[PDB]
Amino acid sequence: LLNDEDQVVVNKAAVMVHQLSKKEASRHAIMRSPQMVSAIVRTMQNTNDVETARCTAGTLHNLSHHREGLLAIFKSGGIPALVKMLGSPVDSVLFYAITTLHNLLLHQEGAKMAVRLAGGLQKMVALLNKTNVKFLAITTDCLQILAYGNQESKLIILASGGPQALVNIMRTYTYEKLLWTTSRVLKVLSVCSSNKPAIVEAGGMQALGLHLTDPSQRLVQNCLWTLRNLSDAATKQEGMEGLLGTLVQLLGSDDINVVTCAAGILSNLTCNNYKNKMMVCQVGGIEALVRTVLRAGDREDITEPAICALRHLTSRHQEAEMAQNAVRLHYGLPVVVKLLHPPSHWPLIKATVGLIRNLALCPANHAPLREQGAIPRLVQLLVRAHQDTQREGVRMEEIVEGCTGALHILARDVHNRIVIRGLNTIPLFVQLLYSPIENIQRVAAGVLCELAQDKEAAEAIEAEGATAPLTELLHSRNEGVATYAAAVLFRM
Repeated sequence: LLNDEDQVVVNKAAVMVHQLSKKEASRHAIMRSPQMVSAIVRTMQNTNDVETARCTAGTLHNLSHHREGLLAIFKSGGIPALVKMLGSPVDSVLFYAITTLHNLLLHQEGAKMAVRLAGGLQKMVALLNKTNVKFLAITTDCLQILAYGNQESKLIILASGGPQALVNIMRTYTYEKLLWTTSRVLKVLSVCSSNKPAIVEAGGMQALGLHLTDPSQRLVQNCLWTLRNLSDAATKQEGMEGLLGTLVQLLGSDDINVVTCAAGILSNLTCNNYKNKMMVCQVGGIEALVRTVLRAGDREDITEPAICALRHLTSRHQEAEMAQNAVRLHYGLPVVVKLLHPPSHWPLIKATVGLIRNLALCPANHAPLREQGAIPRLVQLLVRAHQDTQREGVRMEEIVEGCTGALHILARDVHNRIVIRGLNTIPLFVQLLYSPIENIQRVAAGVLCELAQDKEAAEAIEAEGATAPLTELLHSRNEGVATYAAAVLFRM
């Protein structure tokens, strides 16, 4: 338990200091001695002898194993010193430094802010181009600790080139612990509005996709969570084929969170992306999603993104018609209509109406949608939704527009038109002509247009006083509205 020093540019002292840090008895003695630790800290902070640096950081390391050795290093200003040592060309020194910092980050209170202020973030990001996986695993974990729940750190990681460096790790290594820890950093960054497009631009979605068949469930799950965040309104990407095929396979996983994430990513990636729609359909996405909805029952965390994905797949791509038939052929129509009924909540109902609208584009779906009872439920939804508007989340105006839109397509069929008219919808449709919303005006005039091809209905529409609002609508700046209004006026 003796003296505590060195002078005269000799380093042998440290080479006696480390060798007793191992001894845990003299350890507690050292780390109760704030003068000793400062010398150690100052030494390596300045010393140009590699083996001295090695000896010093090593001692600091051993002290970091205890609550007081952390405090001591913390109070001696070891943190900025340790960050400095993240520049060392001795791999052995880098390792002690990042490890000690890691221990401080895990346990020592106030270490996170201290590391950030010392410039630890920028230094750690720069170290991501190293090649030792155990070293990288420690480094990425420090970044995870520092970035979590700290937007300021996230922006600094972005500014330092974090996204590309993390993505490169995911594309390069197979060491599970490193892949997992790196994916966790990406997950934390993926909710940042600035980091997200950067990660996508770096090829992050394709890189995470590489690991979706890994035996490690924690790795797979973190990749899926991150993917779901990134895939939300991303730029169109190339090389998505493998990812898309794997996501479809994962739909049949026995793991609920895997299934949920898979459906959500598929929904995100298919929205207004006809290439992705095509590819998903080609690997049997329709059958897989229908099976997913059926298995899900009333679990709306699964049905909502799955239904959305199905809605994307049944519209506006080369194989949309096939997908429309495929939903029926894989026994999907009854469950889709069912989702219009309680206990379904509004987002699901909104999505479900949209799907039905698309399914109705296929003539072979007209009769079975009628038979399954789609029309009266759509009408009831519409009636109640309109009443609510006339009195946050899903706006009832969206339900009004959606249901009327679905009915517009369903009204292509003569028997559907009979059902629709028999439910006293004409007065409502005529009233919707007065809507402030152009899209509501359009589908309202559209369904009236379909109905007006039958002479008896045309008279009913006229009797409802539709001539006047339709005349006003001839001058709609919305061309679709004007065109439908003219068509009804003609048929009357």
